[PDB]
Amino acid sequence: MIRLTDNRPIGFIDSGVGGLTVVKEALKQLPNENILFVGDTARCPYGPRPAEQVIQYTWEMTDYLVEQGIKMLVIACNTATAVALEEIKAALSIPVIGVILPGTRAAVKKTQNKQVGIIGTIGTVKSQAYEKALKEKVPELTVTSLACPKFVSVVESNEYHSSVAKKIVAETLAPLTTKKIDTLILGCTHYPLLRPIIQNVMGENVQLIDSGAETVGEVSMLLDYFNLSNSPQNGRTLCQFYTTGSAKLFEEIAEDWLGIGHLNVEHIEL
Amino acid sequence: MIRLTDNRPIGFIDSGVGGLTVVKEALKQLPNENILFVGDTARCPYGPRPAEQVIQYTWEMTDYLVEQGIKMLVIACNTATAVALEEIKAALSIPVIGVILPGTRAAVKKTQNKQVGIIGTIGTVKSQAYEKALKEKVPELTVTSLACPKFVSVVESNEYHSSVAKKIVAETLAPLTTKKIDTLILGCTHYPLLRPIIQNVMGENVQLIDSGAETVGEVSMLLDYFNLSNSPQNGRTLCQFYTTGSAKLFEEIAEDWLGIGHLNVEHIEL
Repeated sequence: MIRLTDNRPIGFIDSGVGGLTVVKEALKQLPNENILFVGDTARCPYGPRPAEQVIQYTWEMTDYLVEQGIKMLVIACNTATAVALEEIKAALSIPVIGVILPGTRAAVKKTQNKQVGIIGTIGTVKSQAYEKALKEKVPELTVTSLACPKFVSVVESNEYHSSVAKKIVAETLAPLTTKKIDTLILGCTHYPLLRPIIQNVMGENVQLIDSGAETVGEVSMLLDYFNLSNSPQNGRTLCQFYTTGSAKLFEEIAEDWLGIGHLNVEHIEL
Repeated sequence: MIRLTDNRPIGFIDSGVGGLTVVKEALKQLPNENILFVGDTARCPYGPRPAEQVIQYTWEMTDYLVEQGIKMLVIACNTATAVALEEIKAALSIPVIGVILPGTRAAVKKTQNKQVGIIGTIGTVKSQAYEKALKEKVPELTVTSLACPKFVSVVESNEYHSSVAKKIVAETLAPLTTKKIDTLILGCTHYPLLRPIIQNVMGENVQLIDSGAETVGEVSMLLDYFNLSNSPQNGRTLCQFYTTGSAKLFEEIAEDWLGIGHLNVEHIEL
């Protein structure tokens, strides 16, 4: 019946730059939606931090984007999703999405032999978040969780296509290549930049699940569910990035990863 | 974080028996969810009826299932979705899904040449609901909407595999086979029973979109979004059907279509 046209932007918050791959996926899947992104690089990383800190910082980014006018919020980083999602979703009047369940859901659907693997930071791996989510859905799954300590470093240093990269990924993932895993979740939003190498090392038979891409898939449905879609007549007119840290290092990374035109990046304070 | 186990059933309401294909899809995609279904055959069809009537009758089925304990509602018929969805979704505290947007979303994603077709009852076709939804998303689409007057009759008479069926479908769809359509929406929940014939007549290049199946896809996501999933430990323990009409004709049809064991069907009054 009554379809509303809402041109307000969709908000994305992240501890650092990993969330840029979620934005890249949103630009592609939701060509008509406006985007606002905040990366708290001045306080990154969030992993080693206490829950209280992470929640406070996540609320500061949330409050900031809500005041900027967002109609929906995407928490684009595993750490924040894990610790702040439920509290923020319950408190806000707008839809709030995380980056753990969508990927889990996708893996459960893609797996044929029930041999599922997930890679991410040691923090993500040790939290057992993916293993728990996977098994809460299909307990017969054999889940292999592997931390990849230097992957984030490679990507953030913009060397995700270098020889150092291929060596780091090959060695790190070696033990995973011998468990008959047919589905591997990229449990860190920095990882899509290493996808080609990861795919080559895992082999063509292994299906790679991009958590961010799957999260953007859910967003698409929620836009229809909540009647919050923008119209194609309007199209995307706004894409603004905010960082609490060096706006220069950010715009540098962002333009490389998104591989598109000039990006609007602004330094802010929270 | 905190995942709740909710074994309450998912409710499905429909004017007649077409909604059984949505239930069939739910049984397959959501093996751990309990199901409650109501078919108002005693007042079917809803199409030729005024909006006031359709809304009143849809509210009676809704009220009935809510009192039976549902945690989520699926309006499995185009007519009811078209006229009552928004009012009921806004009034209830539980999630409510319809069978028009999910299929539209799926078609927009599947189409390659932007030549989209949709078949359904003359009521559905004349409402222009699918055309509007499709073009509100991608205005460059060339949408061909075709009413298939006797399809419902064939399916409800349990002759969806007969010679009469193949003749009716072949003749009815003929004009559609010459428009370079690569995606066809089955805009009537009775139609999945005719899928094999429809596919053969359209050709292997045409992608068929099952609206109900896509709707069940959205349900899967909403269960995670709203933290309403049942656990695999519980599994599906309940599947009850209610009809305001002949429980005999119903159980007869239901068992044939679902092609499974004995079904629990009960005659009720609204």
